[PDB]
Amino acid sequence: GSCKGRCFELQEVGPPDCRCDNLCKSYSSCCHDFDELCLKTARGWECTKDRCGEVRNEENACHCSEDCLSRGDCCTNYQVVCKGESHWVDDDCEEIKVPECPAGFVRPPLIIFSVDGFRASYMKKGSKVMPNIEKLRSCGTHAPYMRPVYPTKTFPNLYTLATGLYPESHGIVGNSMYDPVFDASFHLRGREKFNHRWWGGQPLWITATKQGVRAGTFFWSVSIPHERRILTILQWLSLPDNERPSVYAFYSEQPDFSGHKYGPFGPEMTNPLREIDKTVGQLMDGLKQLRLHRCVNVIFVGDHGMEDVTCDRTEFLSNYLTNVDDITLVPGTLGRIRAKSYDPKTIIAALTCKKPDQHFKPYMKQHLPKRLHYANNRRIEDIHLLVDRRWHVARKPKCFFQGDHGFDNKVNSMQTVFVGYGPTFKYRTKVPPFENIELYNVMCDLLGLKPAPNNGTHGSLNHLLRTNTFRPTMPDEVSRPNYPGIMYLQSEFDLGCTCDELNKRLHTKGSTKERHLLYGRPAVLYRTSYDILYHTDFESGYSEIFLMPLWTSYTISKQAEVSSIPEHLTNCVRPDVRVSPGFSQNCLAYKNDKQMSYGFLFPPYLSSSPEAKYDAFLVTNMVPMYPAFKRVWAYFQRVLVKKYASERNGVNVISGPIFDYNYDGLRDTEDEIKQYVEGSSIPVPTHYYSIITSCLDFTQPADKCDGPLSVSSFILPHRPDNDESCNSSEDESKWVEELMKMHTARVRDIEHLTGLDFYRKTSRSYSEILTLKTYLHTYE
Ligand SMILES: *[C@@H]1O[C@H](CO)[C@@H](O[C@@H]2O[C@H](CO)[C@@H](O[C@@H]3O[C@H](CO[C@H]4O[C@H](CO)[C@@H](O)[C@H](O)[C@@H]4O)[C@@H](O)[C@H](O)[C@@H]3O)[C@H](O)[C@H]2NC(C)=O)[C@H](O)[C@H]1NC(C)=O
Ligand SMILES: CN(c1nc(-c2ccc(F)cc2)cs1)c1c(CCNC(=O)c2ccc3[nH]c(=O)oc3c2)nc2ccc(C3CCN(S(C)(=O)=O)CC3)nn12
Ligand SMILES: [Ca+2]
Ligand SMILES: [Zn+2]
Ligand SMILES: [Zn+2]
Repeated sequence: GSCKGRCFELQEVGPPDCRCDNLCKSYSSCCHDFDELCLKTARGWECTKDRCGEVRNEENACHCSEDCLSRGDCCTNYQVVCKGESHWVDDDCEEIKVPECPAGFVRPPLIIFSVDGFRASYMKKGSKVMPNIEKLRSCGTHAPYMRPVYPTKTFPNLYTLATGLYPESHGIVGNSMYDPVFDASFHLRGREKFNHRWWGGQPLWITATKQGVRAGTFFWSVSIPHERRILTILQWLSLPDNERPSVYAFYSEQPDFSGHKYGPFGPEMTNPLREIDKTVGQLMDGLKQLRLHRCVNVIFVGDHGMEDVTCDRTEFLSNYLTNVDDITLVPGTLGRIRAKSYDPKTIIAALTCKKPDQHFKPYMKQHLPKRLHYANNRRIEDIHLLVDRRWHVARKPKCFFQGDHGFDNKVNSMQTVFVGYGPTFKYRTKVPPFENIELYNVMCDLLGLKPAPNNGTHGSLNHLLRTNTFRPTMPDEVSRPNYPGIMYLQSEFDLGCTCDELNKRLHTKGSTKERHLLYGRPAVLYRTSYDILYHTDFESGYSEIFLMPLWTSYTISKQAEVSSIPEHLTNCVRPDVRVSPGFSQNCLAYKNDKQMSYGFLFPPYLSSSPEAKYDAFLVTNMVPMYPAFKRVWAYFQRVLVKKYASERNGVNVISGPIFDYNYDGLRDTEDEIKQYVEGSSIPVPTHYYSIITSCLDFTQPADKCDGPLSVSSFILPHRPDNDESCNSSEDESKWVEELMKMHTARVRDIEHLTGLDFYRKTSRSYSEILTLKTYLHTYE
């Protein structure tokens, strides 16, 4: 019943046996002598000239003896003080082309150094405040920042780091949660969070174990000091090959904790940060003693950022809801609302655009921006509040706290850090910002593990690594397009559409692709049947199942001209002579549908001539749109496409419908579609997307780009009102573009939602294209 020889053992035991592992305290299950033998502090964590060559005294926190290296329990500065060696930080960056490991090491180990609440902008503090972290960043591979998941809270983000999955898929949807199946709640404080039932997916430590790669315990009882956590990792690395883990995690509650008290603005954040840097230097000094500093891959990574949030900036739901004791609220930098043991429609309405200075917005979770991927889990309440940065929402009525996090993950203040350092990482390399969902695959790559299915795009971060085992390959196209000729007469069509001889070579099976499909046809990766339709100004992939385009592709040059829709073509809808009446929409559906109207994917505002404009009124270019949404879409088409073309030296636009009625972020099947236009087989999209591509080199036009591409995309909610936009009663120039920015999207998001694969034909490497597809334009 003792921890003698068992401190931070990788075994777990009992009862009636008592434990000595990293989490024995959190279960109050340690042996009588744990704190004595395992949580030692005597003589601190640094050697002194005095202690060099001491006979081992087991009561010291760490040792300065000749045997200390054999056990890996030296003070981290032992060789510096007692062998005339240099601190790691004081050594010059030297490139590590190959892993340089002690005898018996079969792979380079991975150490994940996770820091809680470490905002990206903290890195600017410099080698003055943080020399060790600055060396890792400079010598190794780093990003300017790493995007967390939503909500930007510890437990969702740390588990996303571990699994490569969105909170909705791994299950840890918040620091606080209620699961209606368990009829139980998850809390930061308590033992409940230790129950495995909450934790889905497959975290790295499990992935590694299943594939015969031993893992260190990632979790550390809060009582264990950081120096001890580092020393434990170093002792573990000192173990024989058949006991030694290949993957380790250190975790620090800082600088988060100080961020809460001080805020990210505090000049007093420097001390916390300097502590962290010290811990890093201890780790690197430690590795250097053990001859592991050119062997181990080190990842320095945060879980989220920190914002200035004071208790005076608090919205109270009681000031909006007159029935506030009928609801439970997960409060703070977000809101999640639920009935206590109640009508969500009147709740939302009562929370919508009530006050000028309203610092939150209510959403049914399916209406939240799709980039957040925050809906598909029974643990996520139907009603959600997006709270403005710097604010809080509480249920009912100086501060102790001055900082917090949890906000929308595109907010600057929420951004966090990534540094990769070691033989497998690149030397002195800066990489673009990326999302934390991508890291799991990398960590698997760094350990030679086959990753479990996750939300990362494997390959999109190959550019971080000197050597990558994984080679991404484009998916095979499943459905082939038809390329139909003019194979129907006008008189054959009876659609119910009003619209006021010519030599017919019109549906130009030529020139179009070259000027309107710049990056290849989208591959359809599901089994369906569709037709490629050509026109002077646009090309489309028309679905015969959904009776509208899956994608509409067109290029608008810098100097493109914008025209209006004439009075005589306002209600013009024309039949296509390449597609049968049966596989066409009809106007009667819309004239019968009191709520639903129609718009066009290719805009009639950007036709290249009066003649070409008639093709924009084809029934095959038509899609169901609520009047409310047409305000948005029309403004996009008439004003904003032109503006983007003007700013970016031409744009290629790929627009289309999205069906996600079950809000799983994935292309609906026909069966999952829950709304059609009245009395028709024509489905109503939940969203409309556009992918706006151009040359990164803006001195080259979009259609004549010889190099990297620039992308911006959105997934607009197809809503019957504009209640989401509080200034929607004003001119569209005052609110539409802001709505679109809120609903910015990765191409990869659109791919999940459509089952299309974009950018198949380019001059760029496929891994670069994966990077392009993972890009998110944030407007922050
Ligand atoms: C983010 O990545 C997630 C993981 O790849 C994606 O979730 C997966 O989504 C698919 C399709 O909806 C599901 O596939 C079905 O799986 C069932 C049962 O097998 C799996 O069951 C559990 C579910 O928790 C899973 O964890 C196990 O690994 C099992 O393999 C099959 O019977 C069906 O035929 C079908 O294949 C996956 O279950 C699901 N996995 C997880 C872990 O969520 C998610 O779609 C991605 N999100 C986006 C937006 O792309
Ligand atoms: C989730 N988590 C931890 N994750 C890692 C980790 C993950 C991936 C990496 F690449 C590196 C490291 C290490 S520890 C975790 C924690 C962290 C504790 N924080 C807080 O309590 C906290 C900190 C700051 C906050 N600010 C704020 O507003 O709220 C804050 C909260 N604690 C625990 C406890 C238990 C677990 C479980 C994970 C799942 N396993 S399982 C079933 O897979 O074996 C069980 C343990 N987990 N955890
Ligand atoms: Ca779906
Ligand atoms: Zn955190
Ligand atoms: Zn915090």
